[PDB]
Amino acid sequence: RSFLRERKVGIPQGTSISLFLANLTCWKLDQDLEREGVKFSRYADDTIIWSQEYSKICNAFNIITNFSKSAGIKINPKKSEGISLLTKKGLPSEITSKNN
Amino acid sequence: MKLEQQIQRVILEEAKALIKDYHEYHNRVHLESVRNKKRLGDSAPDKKIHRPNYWSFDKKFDPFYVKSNYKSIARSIANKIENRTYLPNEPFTKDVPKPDGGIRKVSIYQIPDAAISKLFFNRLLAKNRHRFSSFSYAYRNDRNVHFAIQDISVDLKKNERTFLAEFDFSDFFGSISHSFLNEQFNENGFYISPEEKFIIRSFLRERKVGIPQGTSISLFLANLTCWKLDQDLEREGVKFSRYADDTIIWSQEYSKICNAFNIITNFSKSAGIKINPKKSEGISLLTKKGLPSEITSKNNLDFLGYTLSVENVSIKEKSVKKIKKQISYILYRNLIQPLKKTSLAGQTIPANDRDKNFLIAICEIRRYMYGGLSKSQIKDYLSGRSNRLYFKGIMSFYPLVNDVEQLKQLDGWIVSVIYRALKLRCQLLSKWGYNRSHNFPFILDREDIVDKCSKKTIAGRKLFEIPSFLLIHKALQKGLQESGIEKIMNPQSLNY
Amino acid sequence: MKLEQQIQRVILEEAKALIKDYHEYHNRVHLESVRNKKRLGDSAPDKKIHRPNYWSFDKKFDPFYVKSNYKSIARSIANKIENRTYLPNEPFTKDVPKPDGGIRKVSIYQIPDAAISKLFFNRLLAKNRHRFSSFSYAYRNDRNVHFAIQDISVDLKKNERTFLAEFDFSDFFGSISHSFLNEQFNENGFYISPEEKFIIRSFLRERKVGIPQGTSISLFLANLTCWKLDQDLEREGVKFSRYADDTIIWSQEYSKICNAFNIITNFSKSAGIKINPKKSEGISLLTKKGLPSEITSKNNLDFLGYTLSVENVSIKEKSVKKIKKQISYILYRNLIQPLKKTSLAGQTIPANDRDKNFLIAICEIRRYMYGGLSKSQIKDYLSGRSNRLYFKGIMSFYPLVNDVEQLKQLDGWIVSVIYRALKLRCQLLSKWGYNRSHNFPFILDREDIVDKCSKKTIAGRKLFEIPSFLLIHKALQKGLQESGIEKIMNPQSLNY
RNA sequence: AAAGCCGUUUCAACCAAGUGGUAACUUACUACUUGGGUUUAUACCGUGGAAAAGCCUGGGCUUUUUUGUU
RNA sequence: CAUUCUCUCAUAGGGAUAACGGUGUGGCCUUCUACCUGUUAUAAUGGGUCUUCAGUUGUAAUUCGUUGCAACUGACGGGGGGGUGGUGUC
DNA sequence: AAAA
DNA sequence: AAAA
DNA sequence: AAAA
Ligand SMILES: Nc1ncnc2c1ncn2[C@H]1C[C@H](O)[C@@H](COP(=O)(O)OP(=O)(O)OP(=O)(O)O)O1
Ligand SMILES: Nc1ncnc2c1ncn2[C@H]1C[C@H](O)[C@@H](COP(=O)(O)OP(=O)(O)OP(=O)(O)O)O1
Ligand SMILES: [Mg+2]
Ligand SMILES: [Mg+2]
Ligand SMILES: [Mg+2]
Repeated sequence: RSFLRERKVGIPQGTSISLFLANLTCWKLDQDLEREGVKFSRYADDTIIWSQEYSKICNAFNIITNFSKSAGIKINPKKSEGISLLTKKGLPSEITSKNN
Repeated sequence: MKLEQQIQRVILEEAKALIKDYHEYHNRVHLESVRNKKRLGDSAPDKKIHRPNYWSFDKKFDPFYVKSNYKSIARSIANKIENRTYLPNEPFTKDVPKPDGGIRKVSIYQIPDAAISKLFFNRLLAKNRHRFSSFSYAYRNDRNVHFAIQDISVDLKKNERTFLAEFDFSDFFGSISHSFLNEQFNENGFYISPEEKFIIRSFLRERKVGIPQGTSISLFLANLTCWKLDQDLEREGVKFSRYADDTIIWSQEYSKICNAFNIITNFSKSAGIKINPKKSEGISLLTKKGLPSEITSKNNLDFLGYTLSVENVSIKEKSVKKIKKQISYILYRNLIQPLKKTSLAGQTIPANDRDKNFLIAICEIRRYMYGGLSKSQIKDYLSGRSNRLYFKGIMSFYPLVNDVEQLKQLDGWIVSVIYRALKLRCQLLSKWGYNRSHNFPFILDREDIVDKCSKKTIAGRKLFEIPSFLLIHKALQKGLQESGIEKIMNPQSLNY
Repeated sequence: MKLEQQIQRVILEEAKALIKDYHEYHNRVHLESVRNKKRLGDSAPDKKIHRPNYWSFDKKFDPFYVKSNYKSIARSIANKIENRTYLPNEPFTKDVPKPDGGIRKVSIYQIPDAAISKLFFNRLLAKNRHRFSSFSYAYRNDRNVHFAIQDISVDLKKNERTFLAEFDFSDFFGSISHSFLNEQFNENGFYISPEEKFIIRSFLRERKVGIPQGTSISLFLANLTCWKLDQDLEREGVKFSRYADDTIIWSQEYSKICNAFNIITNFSKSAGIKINPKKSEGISLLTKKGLPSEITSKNNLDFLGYTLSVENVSIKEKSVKKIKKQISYILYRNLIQPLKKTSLAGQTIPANDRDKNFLIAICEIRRYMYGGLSKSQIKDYLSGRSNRLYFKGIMSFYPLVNDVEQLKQLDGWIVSVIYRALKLRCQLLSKWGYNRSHNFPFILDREDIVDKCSKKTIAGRKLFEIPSFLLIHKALQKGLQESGIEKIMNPQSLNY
């Protein structure tokens, strides 16, 4: 609480305690994603979720949206690439597709 | 006799309402003719009273004849109904313009038959509306289009990504299979007495498929037809909002929306009302303004005069064009059109910085948009200084619009169009031999029109203030928070 | 001022209603005292008029005092409300009996505060009922218990195997967190004006957790509290019907019902209203009478006076016991109880085959269940010979009962109990020195009671016919067909 | 051989097809009383009045009856 | 073929009737409202001012949800075509 | 072994 | 058509 | 609180 006193929102940048605070902040999101059955890998704000089912990935999108509304951390549409479909090099795809 | 008294009352009320409407029509036609002569001068056309054509087709169409002998008509109708021999007379069908879909067939039933249909529709709705889905907002005394728009807006604002599905039935009223309807009478715990059932079958006897267009009983039949569809959609867990044939379905899951598509297809195959491929947009994905989408995406959708997005509710673009057309035509009619005639005889030429035509145009715009409310009254209501404010204008038909930016653009458009129309009026006056560029209404720049027009005062009132959408929108929001959609649009009576 | 006039009207109407109720009370007490003296003779107790105790607690409790000066009270209330200093006076809380769960605390607010609560509840319900789920049937002017029972009955009859989940909230009114309530005011598109919000907070100021018991604003707050739960249950696709705390959830899938359980648990954790494991029956499986079940099974469910099975709707067993208690007590009071006194002075001993006490008992029984309708009137209505029939009896509280077998058993019980009570009356008369076994009411066998009683005629009317549940049930079914349940059970929109 | 079914006789106010046990109760216990207005006679809550009585004081209090109530 | 009244064989047919219905403006009552300024014995009449929203500041209550008050800050009338200038970048 |  |  |  002492390290958060100067500001009224957000955690300080460039100090160690903020790392633990960031890890602790995204615990409910991690639990929800795990219990959805999707595989994911979060590194600070950068998050990648991949599953074999479209419904699971849509639910993951909804879960991240709910978590953002709960914690007040909106997602920038620029850096966030949305939902895609990772196929092989020449496999036809029915929705937006990327090979890597 | 209980039935005969009811029929007498209904027929008399309907005939008296039609007579009052006709008297209002011809009185306002005379008043507008007087104003037109004061406007167009010697070129004004003569007053022309039109009685509706179908009044000559049959006497029972005439409200005056029905009011003449309504006891006899009601007595005969009751006698025929209780003999199970009653049959409504042939309606007058006209080709109502539907350029969007070609033509549409509307029917004007005779006053006695229309009254009987209204009475039995009221009864059937009263004893069965508790079985109708809460998400069917068409032809009800407890559901409005504004409730549907509020529900859609709230649910869209809750989430960020929604799967939509919009479907319009090709010919909803004209393709209902009568076998399906007669099977639906004993389902969902519907309470239809044998008399009401006989009346319903009587109104369907002339045709072999579909329900008549323009009777009240057809509205209840349409609501009853889509009960299994409503139950299936509810049991799927999707949120929907049906208004007659126009159906919107939205859910957070793709599988639910695909199942909703299948359910609607099955219902259409069961009832014979095929969907319209051109009007139905299909399955989409309603995202925010810049969110990437994996399937066909749209940032906003249209539903009954409202363009709904994720963030805000706005007027439909076609309705905005209608508003622009009406306001611009008011300006053209009161400012430019009189000056385009061959002669200016009998017209008042603006002079001494007093253009009555400009005042008339501004007042008529305020009447169209506000409804006659001065800015002082609206500001008083907003401040809480006053507690009474009446909402009857173009805005009362869109009480739920929360798009302040669109109203700002509309206000700017109004000011700019006023300035340009005034410039054209000045040019025409100069071409007619009158220099008035230095007088009040024309010397104003676009920036100073509102500021100077607010200060201008006539008869101790500010009749020259340019009306603004934002102010009446603030009044609408406060009204909603205090009165509620119903009362707000109560005078509006959207209907349509 | 608009507010002060509204408060005046509401307070005056409430006070006048209470005064009318009191006058009816004491007039009927005097009439029943006269009848009692004609019944018990010299052993009849004297008339005792009770004014309610809390009328002495404070003058504003007294309807007469409030009616004396209601303008002043309304003026002061409006002045305090506009100053945001209004605070309702302390109610009179008593120990209403709840032996099923110990005791229940109810509160009788003062007449002005109760009137204000009723007025603001009416306003809030009017401007917000379109947001309430259609499956919340408690404390509404558009829903009642009978609509819920009809919905449940139809849905259960549609299928054969349904997964149930019955839950009750422990002290639902008295455990709602105020933080949750204050957070709910800005959700679901609720339209609550600042005056209404301030009034709501005013009625919650005395306590810290939970809403008061015995005010209309409490009913609105209870309806508003369970909106997120209703939305979640609807979006799960399950069918449910919540009345106050009583919540019946039924679905065709086990997973949906488990998710409904989890949803209710989450809502309880969010609002702090825990579920009592005693009254909550948990998740069951409603099958037919002899269908094997793999989990905990029941063949019928109880919901607010109705025992609902898959095939038919029947009166709740406890309500059947109440009916039996009332009828048997009527017979005992008018036949046996007068004869058990120490002396029979002033009592009319039956003679000449004229037992007036038997006639009085039969008439009172008919009043209890039929409401005073003769079998001739009901048969005339059934045949269609007549179109007017009023439904005010014990069966007007159960219009949707379609269990003919249960009513047949009840009719047999009525006849048998009448016969046995008559036998006991004859025995007591013999013990008192009067042999009457050969006279009209006592010489009758059980088989011949109904026939001879129907044949009996007094004053040109058949006042001796033994009332039957089946006939009034047929009348109720026809009345439901010709008029929505709403009107039939309209005078019975209360509780217990 | 039964169960069962069909009789017939007898006991009971109901709960009770029940209880360790079995009676009581309706201004009770824990939701309603006749199709709507229109006035002869009956009559109610409370307050007035007039009579009587029984107490205090030397006029007041209490209880009954009458009247308006109606 | 009174749109008025009435009769009946009563979704049709008779009778006598000159009114029947309806509109704009005005007066009366009733709501109805902040402030400032004209005229009269203190009320009419005349002319003006402001009202909203968000944030911050400080203050008073709050049953801690919030509310009130005071002061500042900010928002509060579209777009399109042509010419032209400054800024911006190699 | 963990950031400025 | 909501409480006591 | 539906007519067209
Ligand atoms: N203003 C109105 N007046 C009368 N009836 C209307 C009005 N608006 C709608 N309706 C009726 C007649 C319409 O056929 C019906 C709604 O159906 P609509 O939206 O026109 O689609 P539809 O299935 O009839 O297609 P289409 O018009 O191409 O045949 O409601
Ligand atoms: N007369 C009433 N009618 C309707 N609702 C009522 C009434 N009295 C109380 N309520 C509300 C508030 C109470 O919490 C509840 C009464 O139902 P009840 O069966 O007594 O359960 P409960 O909610 O009191 O649970 P518990 O008895 O386990 O504490 O409903
Ligand atoms: Mg369509
Ligand atoms: Mg409960
Ligand atoms: Mg027994």
